[PDB]
Parts: sequence; structure tokens; C-alpha cells
Amino acid sequence: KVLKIRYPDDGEWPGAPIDKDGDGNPEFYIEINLWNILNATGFAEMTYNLTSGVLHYVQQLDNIVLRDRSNWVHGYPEIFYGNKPWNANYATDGPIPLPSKVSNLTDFYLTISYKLEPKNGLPINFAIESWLTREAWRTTGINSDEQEVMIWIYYDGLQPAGSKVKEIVVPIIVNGTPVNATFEVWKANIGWEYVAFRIKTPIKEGTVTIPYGAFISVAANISSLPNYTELYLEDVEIGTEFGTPSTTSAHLEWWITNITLTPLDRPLIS
Ligand SMILES: OC[C@H]1O[C@@H](O[C@H]2[C@H](O)[C@@H](O)[C@H](O[C@H]3[C@H](O)[C@@H](O)[C@H](O[C@H]4[C@H](O)[C@@H](O)[C@H](O)O[C@@H]4CO)O[C@@H]3CO)O[C@@H]2CO)[C@H](O)[C@@H](O)[C@@H]1O
Ligand SMILES: [Ca+2]
Ligand SMILES: [Ca+2]
Repeated sequence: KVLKIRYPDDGEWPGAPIDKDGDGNPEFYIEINLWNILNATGFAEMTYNLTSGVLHYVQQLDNIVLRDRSNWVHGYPEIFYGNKPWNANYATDGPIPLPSKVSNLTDFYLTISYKLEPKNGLPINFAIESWLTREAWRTTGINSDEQEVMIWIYYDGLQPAGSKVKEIVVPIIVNGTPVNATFEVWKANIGWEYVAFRIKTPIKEGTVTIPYGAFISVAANISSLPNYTELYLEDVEIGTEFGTPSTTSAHLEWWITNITLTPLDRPLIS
């Protein structure tokens, strides 16, 4: 009834599928994803109640030493839908068929209910991201002619990679009320093209719905990549990146109670 993964007990790379009907196709996949920590004292644990659907993350890390300080952040504990292109983990039991080419995909709303509790000023975000790859089912990383798109709906103490490009309006729903929100658009070249959308009014807790194609359309429009609409939207990842190279302790708790992808009857890109 409860799935639990724990670092370092389960190794340096704990993760697991959420497969509530036991049908061998996960609905979501969870990873502690401390991808830039070489060593730390303490623990991180992610637990998922299969009946309530609550995902609860508890992290108490100290003495943190990074694998490569140029990566900046320490990790990105997360839950995702689709095929994460950095490894062989996937989740495809859901209404949106990911991966799909961006030219063939419907737009969709993403709704998340959550609450974040970083401790003592830990730098952090709550970031949704997708990878856009040239092949349909990538599992071995990302090339220079591909894109990473992130959407930050909370942040404290972190800035996206690269340079600020512009600000856009995106109509979103926050705590049941439709609102016009502003996102800063950032672009970088970090081994691949990176585009990030950082909300100007961070939301630390509640229920937020965003229209995914508002973001992908802007990422396509500002892209320097050729043949953008032939890329595959591999996945939708939701997690909290945390830490900086001068962060040595990172205590954080959060909860996610619902994630829903709702198809729209319109193209993803407009
Ligand atoms: O060899 C040990 C172990 O490796 C596992 O594979 C690791 C790769 O080694 C590691 O490079 C990869 O890290 C990814 C990570 O999964 C992504 O979440 C992260 O995304 C970053 C993004 O790169 C940034 O630009 C943006 O700002 O932040 C996001 C979120 O922080 O990117 C890094 C790549 O740099 O993770 C793999 C595991 O998922 C093997 O799978 C295992 O078998 C080996 O034992
Ligand atoms: Ca399933
Ligand atoms: Ca994968």
C-alpha cells in the first residue's frame, strides 16, 4: 500500500515506478535524483501512498560534497510521466501519449497540488520540465541539437541558466481562480539548448494548472534549433532542484497530492 525509496540505503540512485493497477506500465515514476551529490551525511526518503496518491519527500542532508560544482545544484528529487531520456525509467499509463513529436501532440493542461517546506533558506525551485529529443525513445542523454524546457512555479535563491530574454503572460489557474501570470523567459546553451520560464510571483503551495503549449510554443519560437517541430516531447517531470555550490546542508520536505494531465482539442504548438 506504500512505496518507499531511500538514499543512501537503496544506493546512490533510488527510484521506483508507481503502478497502482499492477499492469507493468507505470502511471508515474519517482526518483530521489541526487544527481550532483558525491557524498553527504543524512538521508532522503520518498514515499507514496498508493490509495491517497500522496507523494511525500523528506530530506536531511548535511556535509554535502558535490560531484561537479559547475553543475550548480545538488539534485532534483522528482516524479515524472513519459520517458525520462537520461535513463531507462518510464511511465506511460496516462491519457497523454508521451513521447510524441511536438507536431503531433495535443495541447494539455497540467494540474499539480503541492506544498513545499524548504528549511533555513535552502536555495530551491519547484520546476516542471520536459526534454525534447531527435529520437522517439531516448535513454542515453541529450545532444547539442536538442532542448530542455523548464517551468518554475516556485523559487527562492536560484536563477535559471543563461540570460533573460523576455517576459510573457500565461493564463494559469491558481487555487481555483484563473489568473494572468508573468513568466520570465531565460535561454542558455549548456550542451543543449535550455529555455526556462520562471514565474515572477512564486507559489509555495496550493493547486496550480498551466497550459503546457503556452510554454512549448514560446520555446519553439525562440529556439535556434533546426526543425524544432520534429522533436519529441519525451516527458513531463515535476520536482524541486535545490542547493548551490556553497550550500553544505539541505533540509527540505514537500508533498504532492495530485498530478493530472488533461488533453485539449488543439495542437501543442500555436
Ligand atoms: O553512474 C552512476 C549512475 O548513473 C546513472 O545515470 C545518471 C547520469 O550519470 C547523470 O548524468 C544523470 O543526471 C541528469 C539528471 O537525471 C537530470 O535530472 C538532470 O537534469 C538537470 C539538467 O541537466 C539541468 O540543465 C537543469 O537546470 O536541472 C535539471 C534538474 O536538476 O540532468 C543530469 C545530467 O546532467 O542522471 C542519470 C540517472 O538518471 C545511471 O542510470 C546508473 O545506472 C548509474 O549507476
Ligand atoms: Ca499501470
Ligand atoms: Ca527513460
